Amino acid sequence: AVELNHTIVHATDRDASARFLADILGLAAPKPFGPFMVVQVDNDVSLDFMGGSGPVRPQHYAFLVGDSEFDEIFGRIRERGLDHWADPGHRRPGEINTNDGGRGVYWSDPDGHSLEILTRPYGG
Amino acid sequence: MAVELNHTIVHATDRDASARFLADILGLAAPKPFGPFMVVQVDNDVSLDFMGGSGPVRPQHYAFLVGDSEFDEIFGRIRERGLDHWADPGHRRPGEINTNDGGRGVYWSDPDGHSLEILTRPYGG
Ligand SMILES: [Fe+2]
Ligand SMILES: [Fe+2]
Repeated sequence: AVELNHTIVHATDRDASARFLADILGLAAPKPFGPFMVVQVDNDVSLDFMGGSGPVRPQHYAFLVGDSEFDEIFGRIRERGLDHWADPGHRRPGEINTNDGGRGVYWSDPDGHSLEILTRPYGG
Repeated sequence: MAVELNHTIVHATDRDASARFLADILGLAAPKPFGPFMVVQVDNDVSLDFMGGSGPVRPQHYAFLVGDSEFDEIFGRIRERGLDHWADPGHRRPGEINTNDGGRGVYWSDPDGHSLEILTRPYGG
């Protein structure tokens, strides 16, 4: 009976970064809550975007998506012209990985947060 | 929607001590090594990958929804370790809990200063 419920994502432009993630992932538009702009995903966790007082240090947020959703999100990445890579080290641009019997790709948010989607989880 | 948060990296100086600290206090299974990370798993299919070698860590915030009984057990372990704790994210109200959303909640800090929090009733859901 222990779940991760939310975490804060620091941003330069709080509203733009929240809209960016929700748009690319195909989620509902974010909602204001306290000082945050909240992006909700399906396993009962939300990402609370907060505006930046200081240097934004990039974090890593990876999402398990359906096979069809993978194609749609990948299409939006190319549609916006976002650089992307097969690997967390960004040594293989313009490729996807096929780790763990699934498919996965990495890209960056407006502040350089490392974003990643995958279709089959490690282990599970 | 078919979109879930699957994992995120938790930066630490001492990867293993930070991982053991979170799993022990939260009452989770012992962490597992995965590449350079020590992974802590929670029940809604998200894993927290702790990585070592981050100098001064930039504090992040991780809040956990727990059952009513688990709240008492996790709060009991916080008190038993003698950890400072607060009702509010601003750490202005020490040694008390909040009752946000009709529930119960408390804040504390991990070995590197990450803002940790448990709550029993979420807004909306
Ligand atoms: Fe990842
Ligand atoms: Fe919180």
